[PDB]
Amino acid sequence: FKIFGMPLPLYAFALITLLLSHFYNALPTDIVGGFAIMFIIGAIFGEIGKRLPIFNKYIGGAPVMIFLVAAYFVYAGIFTQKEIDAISNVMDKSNFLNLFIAVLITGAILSVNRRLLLKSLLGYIPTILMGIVGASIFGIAIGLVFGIPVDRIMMLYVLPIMGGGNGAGAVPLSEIYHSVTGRSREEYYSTAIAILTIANIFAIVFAAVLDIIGKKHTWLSGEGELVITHRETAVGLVLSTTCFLLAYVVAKKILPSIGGVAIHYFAWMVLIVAALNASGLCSPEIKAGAKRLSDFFSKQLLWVLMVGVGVCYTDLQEIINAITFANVVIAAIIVIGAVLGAAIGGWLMGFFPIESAITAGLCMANRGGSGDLEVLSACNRMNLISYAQISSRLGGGIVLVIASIVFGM
Amino acid sequence: FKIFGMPLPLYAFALITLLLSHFYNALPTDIVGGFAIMFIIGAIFGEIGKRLPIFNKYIGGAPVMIFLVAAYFVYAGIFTQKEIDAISNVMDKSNFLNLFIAVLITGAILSVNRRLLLKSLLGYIPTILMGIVGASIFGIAIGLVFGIPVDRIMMLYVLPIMGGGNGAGAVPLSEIYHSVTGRSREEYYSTAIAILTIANIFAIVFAAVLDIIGKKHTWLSGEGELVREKTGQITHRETAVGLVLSTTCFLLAYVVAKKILPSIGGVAIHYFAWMVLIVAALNASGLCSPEIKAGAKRLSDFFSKQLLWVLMVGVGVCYTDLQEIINAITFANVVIAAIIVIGAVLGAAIGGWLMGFFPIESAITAGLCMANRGGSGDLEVLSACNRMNLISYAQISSRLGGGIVLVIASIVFGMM
Ligand SMILES: OC[C@H]1O[C@@H](O)[C@H](O)[C@@H](O)[C@@H]1O
Ligand SMILES: OC[C@H]1O[C@@H](O)[C@H](O)[C@@H](O)[C@@H]1O
Repeated sequence: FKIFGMPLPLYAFALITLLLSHFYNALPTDIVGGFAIMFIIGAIFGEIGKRLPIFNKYIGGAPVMIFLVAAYFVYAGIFTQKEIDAISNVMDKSNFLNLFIAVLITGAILSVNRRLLLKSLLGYIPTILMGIVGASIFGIAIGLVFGIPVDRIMMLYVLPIMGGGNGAGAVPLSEIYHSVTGRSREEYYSTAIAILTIANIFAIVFAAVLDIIGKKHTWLSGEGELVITHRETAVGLVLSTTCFLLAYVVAKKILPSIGGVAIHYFAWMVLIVAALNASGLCSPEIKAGAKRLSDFFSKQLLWVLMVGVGVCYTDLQEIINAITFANVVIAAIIVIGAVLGAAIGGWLMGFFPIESAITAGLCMANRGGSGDLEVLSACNRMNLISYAQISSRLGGGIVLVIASIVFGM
Repeated sequence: FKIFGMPLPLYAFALITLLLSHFYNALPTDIVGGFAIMFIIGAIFGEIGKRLPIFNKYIGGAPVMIFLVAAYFVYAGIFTQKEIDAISNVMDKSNFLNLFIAVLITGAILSVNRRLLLKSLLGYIPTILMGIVGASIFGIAIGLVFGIPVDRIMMLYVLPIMGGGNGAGAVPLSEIYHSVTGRSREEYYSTAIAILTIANIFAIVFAAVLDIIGKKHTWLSGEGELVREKTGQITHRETAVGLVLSTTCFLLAYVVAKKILPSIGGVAIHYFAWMVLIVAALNASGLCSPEIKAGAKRLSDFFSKQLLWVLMVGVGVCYTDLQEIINAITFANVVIAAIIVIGAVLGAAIGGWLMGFFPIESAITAGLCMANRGGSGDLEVLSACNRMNLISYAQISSRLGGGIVLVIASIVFGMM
């Protein structure tokens, strides 16, 4: 048998090396050192989670293993500080996370027809709002079951969960909280960041549950649907970065906010890439290159990404500081409110309920971009990255406008 | 026609974006921001270097353009501080340079037969020594033509040039200078780092000259070769496993050169040198199936053919301070340095010819790759003669051959 397309004997060589670097405490805190550890660790736990009987269900087993396992390694101090640093240097300083998402978006968007583009976006945004309504309705419902005043349910539970994640919700929602109340950002942030991560774990769990239910009741699922020389693949990489650059320059210095909403650079990228598709500036050869590149990331490096995601974007200590029976239940139900909210809305709009609940439901309640990858990898619908981003970025910018209003009153 | 396989209209989109990021001064100082700029800049100047007859000869011209051009952009302050930072963050903090070399080495070594491995290394090291001798003989010869005492020619000119580059020569040769003399490291380093970079530019130039001469006089050249069962399939997995092996092998080598076997004897073995022995061992062990062994090759191709232009943009930024060069571009140093390089060329040419290697390739691997700025240099040189597949050999000289210069140094320095 083979591991991660590596035969056992060979994997041993690497697994041995990992441990030599580990116990000798010798590791370069850079790309090389990072991918080295991440590839090996991800490989084993990927396979393990790929074949755990109960633990591996559908396709959403493999990644969730690496993801959760990696977090347990940080919390239990299993990683050394240099190892955490190496991985962190790849995910943040070097910023592999964005690149990864950037590659995906480009590859996913450049593969579809131009005619089909504008058809979706018009019916999608309403679905997102439908999800929020359900997220609020259920939250308040269960909230009063816990004897918790409505305002808090919206300010400390609903809004932050549906928020566009750490940078997009906790970073700015604490800012709006301080601007309107005057109370410390920390007071809010700490509670928000903690609870949103709880829900993020539920989102990833229900993503696999809807997968099972989707393949059990085909009528609800769309089965992954809502509605060449290297040079070609290399050009895909160029377009992935260059498109992200443009979007960045737009959200920072040109068109940071269209109106009362602040448009996150990833949201612009979607409109930039989509525009680039419709412009047909990219030949079908190149448009494939972007697809093929996207595959390489989503199929080879997905395990690696999870090792990084389970390290940086999952502080298990802060979760524990808020894992009172109350928060665990309240948070979960809010997520289910989002599921049913986006399911109903999408069904009415013409989308498949299962995919609608993931893209316009779970992808809202998750920890934004890091979250989307965590969720989408759990339902094996990684090809919906583009949609997931709309909710986390644009749909996140929506939560802010709503937040100011609710916070104000 | 197409700028880096991109039609002119599309390239415009990117080239426009680059300039928007530039003038608005908005750029993420990370991988994404880096590759974005590097890909675009490299693309145009890559094409341009090749297009001009005088500017480019054969396939040699493309990289040297990006390389030199990129340095001129830093010196002339054409790049913004954030842009230099972005590129620097990719090359150093993120350490793309090593990865790149790591991928190459792995792909090059895992492609050859196991029987053929040990045949070369035994005849190579002597050739390196032959190159040094010629590098010293010529240096002293021209040195006395400039009325410069021999000791200095060896301490401030020869040794540092042949040194294993910045980290390997200037960083440690100034250390040996201070241990034996007692005089400041700066005094040495500043002069050494300056002059070695001068020679590094000559090395890259003669690499293309030997290319022309090699294809003009085929008898001297091996056409990419120093020395005179079947893949069934390729999977990304297979290519992906190549990437794993590239990193995991570098890790092991690193753990060996730091905590296990830093120095075999009087020589300190740089981690890259170990990697060569680790990968070579891994080949002979056959732990990797031919499918995987190809994956490493294919991965190597992707870097050496797609990302080579990108690398140069980074190499021309970080590892080429044009201001310190100017601080030592006296007619004297320019000439003395150049001739030392030519001494290395002829030294490694003669030696290799006697050992059984092709003179042209021998002069590049055991000659110019010694006098260059180590690893950054090898890539600069090997891309100039289009013999990128000799990375493995170039590394032996820059790392192991560099560890040799140190032992020699302590003796010469001690002698005073
Ligand atoms: O739903 C239409 C299309 O949208 C794209 O963004 C996704 O990448 C495809 O999987 C999907 O077919
Ligand atoms: O010279 C023998 C072989 O050495 C390897 O390291 C190179 O990658 C090959 O190009 C060459 O054929």
